[PDB]
Amino acid sequence: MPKFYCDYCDTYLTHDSPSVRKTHCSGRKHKENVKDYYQKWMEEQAQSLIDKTTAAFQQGK
Ligand SMILES: [Zn+2]
Repeated sequence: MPKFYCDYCDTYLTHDSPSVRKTHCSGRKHKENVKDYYQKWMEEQAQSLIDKTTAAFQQGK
């Protein structure tokens, strides 16, 4: 599966490498940006499953 995609940003990356993916996730704003993805999922508030995936993704303690 070439090319990478960020469901939180609704965009399609072109270089799915180990530095490009981390380069895309190298800004504290990316966390607040995720709220825009699940802001209207069901007219409610869902700020729990994000910490489980943002912290337990690959190398987060
Ligand atoms: Zn993103």
